Amino acid sequence: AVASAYQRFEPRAYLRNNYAPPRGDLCNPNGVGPWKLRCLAQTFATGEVSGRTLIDIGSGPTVYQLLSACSHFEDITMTDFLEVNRQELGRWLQEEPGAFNWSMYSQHACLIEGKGECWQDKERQLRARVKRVLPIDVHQPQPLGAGSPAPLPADALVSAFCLEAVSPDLASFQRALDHITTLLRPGGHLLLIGALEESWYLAGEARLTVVPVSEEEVREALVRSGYKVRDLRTYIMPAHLQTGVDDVKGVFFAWAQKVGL
Ligand SMILES: Nc1ncnc2c1ncn2[C@@H]1O[C@H](CSCC[C@H](N)C(=O)O)[C@@H](O)[C@H]1O
Ligand SMILES: Clc1ccc2c(c1Cl)CNCCC2
Repeated sequence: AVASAYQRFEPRAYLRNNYAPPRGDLCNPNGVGPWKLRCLAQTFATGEVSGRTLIDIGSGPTVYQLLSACSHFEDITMTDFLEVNRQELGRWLQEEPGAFNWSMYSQHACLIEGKGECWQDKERQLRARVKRVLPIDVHQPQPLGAGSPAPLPADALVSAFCLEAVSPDLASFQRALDHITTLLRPGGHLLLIGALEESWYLAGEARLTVVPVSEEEVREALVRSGYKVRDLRTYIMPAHLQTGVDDVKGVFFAWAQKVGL
């Protein structure tokens, strides 16, 4: 019942604790930012993750997870439990007042994708291909929605730092993976990112309990959920990026594919 803890969840403080210097300074290439962006880039660049519809589970108030993704899917669905986040996403989608500045990220995305595109173009392609920001709950068998405006089955899935942060144990985690997995077509791809062996992280007045997980657990889970792991990489949190906003030890990136058998 973590749900009660997220109610105090402050998006502005969250973003600040994870997407501002030092973690949000994409200048140094040995950072979390460059790494996550690079994993995403390299994956889609293989051109094996392609389709029409794509869904991002547990978007929170961030967009970086779709900068490279938007290029390959015309219909995109952002999601998240807290409306405060859904609202925060909007301010950025609609270029509204005081939205969060994702420039540094957009630029580094264009830098890495090396397609020569400028960030405004990419940011515009994202805002364009993002259709709706739908409320979601990974704990429901039919993940938030009985008859959602979201095209199902989505041709692809993307989740960053969600599962481990809304599940109290490795069990709910599996159940949570199973759940969202139902939205993914039988050959669809899943790009999952998460915290490795972390157990808590601040976000303003709120204090979230998370499930410390390992690469092998994450793997076994993807498998035990019906996926065929294609790539599973792990970033180890450097010292300078270990502030007091959480206790993450490292970060994982998984390119999973729903077995078509
Ligand atoms: N039951 C639930 N189902 C889905 N998302 C949930 C949830 N409970 C909380 N969340 C959302 O899970 C997110 C974890 S934070 C990760 C945010 C974003 N992906 C970025 O990469 O950082 C929060 O935005 C929180 O609101
Ligand atoms: Cl870089 C980066 C980005 C997002 C998140 C973390 C890290 Cl380490 C881990 N701390 C908890 C919030 C999720």
